[PDB]
Amino acid sequence: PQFKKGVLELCCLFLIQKKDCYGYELANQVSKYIEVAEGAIYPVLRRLVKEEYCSTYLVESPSRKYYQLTVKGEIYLNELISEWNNFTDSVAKLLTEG
Amino acid sequence: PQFKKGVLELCCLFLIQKKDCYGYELANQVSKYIEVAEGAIYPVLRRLVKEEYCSTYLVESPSRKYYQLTVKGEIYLNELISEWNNFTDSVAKLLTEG
Repeated sequence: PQFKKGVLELCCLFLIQKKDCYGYELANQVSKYIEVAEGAIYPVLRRLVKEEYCSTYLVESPSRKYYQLTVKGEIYLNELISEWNNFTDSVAKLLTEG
Repeated sequence: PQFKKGVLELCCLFLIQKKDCYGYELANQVSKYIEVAEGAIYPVLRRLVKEEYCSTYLVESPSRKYYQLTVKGEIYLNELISEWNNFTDSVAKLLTEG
C-alpha cells in the first residue's frame, strides 16, 4: 500500500516536533503506531533536511545525529496535519455513502 | 501530498464496485469527495486493469469504455478497506498522543 509512504513524513515531523530525536529512536517510536520497514524513515528524513523542514546536529560519546524541526518545518507540519484530517474526512464520506 | 495517490486506487475500486462506470464519469464522482487532478485516475485505472483487479468493455452510440470489478478486485478492495481503517486508526493514535 502506497498511502503509507506520505504518512511517514507526517509521523516523523510530528514526533520530531515533540522532541529532538536521533534516527533509530525515531524508527522505534513510529513502530509503536505503524509497521515501518526498518530503514524506510531515512529517505524521509533526508528529504525533510534537504527541504529545510528539519536541521540536524551531532552529539558524541558513538556520535549521534539528532533531528530538529525548523520554523519552516513547523508551518509545514501544521498544514500537513490539517491536510490529513480533511483528507481522511473526505475519504470516509466516500466509504460510507456507497 | 503523496498519501493522496494510493487513495485514488481505493476510491476508484469502491465506486466501480457500486456501478460499472466509464472514465470521465468516475473522475466526476471522485471529485465530489477529493480534489483529483483531471487525468490522475487513468494511470490508476490502467494499473487495476493490468493487475486484473478490473476488466473493461466498450459500449457504442461515441464508443465508451466501462470498468468492472473482477473477483480478484473484490477481494483486493475488501483488504484495502480494512488496511485503510486500521491504518488511519493507527495514525490518529499517534496524532493525539503527543
